[PDB]
Amino acid sequence: PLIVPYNLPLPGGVVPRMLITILGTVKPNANRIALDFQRGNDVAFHFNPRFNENNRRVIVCNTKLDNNWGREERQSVFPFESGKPFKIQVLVEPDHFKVAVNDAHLLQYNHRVKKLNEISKLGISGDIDLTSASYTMI
Ligand SMILES: CO[C@@H]1[C@@H](n2cc(-c3cc(F)c(F)c(F)c3)nn2)[C@@H](O)[C@@H](CO)O[C@H]1S[C@@H]1COC[C@H](n2cc(-c3cncnc3)nn2)[C@H]1O
Ligand SMILES: [Cl-]
Ligand SMILES: [Cl-]
Ligand SMILES: [Cl-]
Ligand SMILES: [Cl-]
Ligand SMILES: [Mg+2]
Repeated sequence: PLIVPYNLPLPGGVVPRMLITILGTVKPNANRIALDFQRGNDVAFHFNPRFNENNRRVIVCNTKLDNNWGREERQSVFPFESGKPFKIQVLVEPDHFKVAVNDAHLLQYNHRVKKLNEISKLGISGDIDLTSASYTMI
């Protein structure tokens, strides 16, 4: 039981081999969820499950620079279910973020923002009950 939207500080930003783990439960009749890895006002990595975009479930990922969204990267593999407990793991790798949901690889997102050590906050928003948000090095 964390309040959403939630901000998780990432002290000194991110680095390869840093693992961020988000645990929560999707609300019944969910519409949207977002994780925003921020570099100040920029969004280095936005990870955004949409439960009803034109009656399809899709994951949208993108980057926001100087208040402008870039080119979306879309994934129709959709591992979330309304009402169910989930685990999102975001592993920072040298060239990409790697995302696994419920221990199954979902997607990678190549780094657009290159100053990894300035990506110093993770925002968590949308239609979830949030249980925990933490990080470790592996
Ligand atoms: C509603 O605005 C979103 C942005 N967004 C989401 C949130 C958000 C905030 C929260 F508090 C949340 F809890 C939360 F989950 C999400 N805040 N900003 C962000 O997700 C951004 C990422 O690019 O998208 C915009 S909507 C963007 C607008 O312009 C057209 C884009 N469009 C449509 C299609 C297309 C392609 N193929 C098939 N069908 C439709 N393709 N592109 C569309 O996706
Ligand atoms: Cl959205
Ligand atoms: Cl659903
Ligand atoms: Cl940068
Ligand atoms: Cl930041
Ligand atoms: Mg590569």
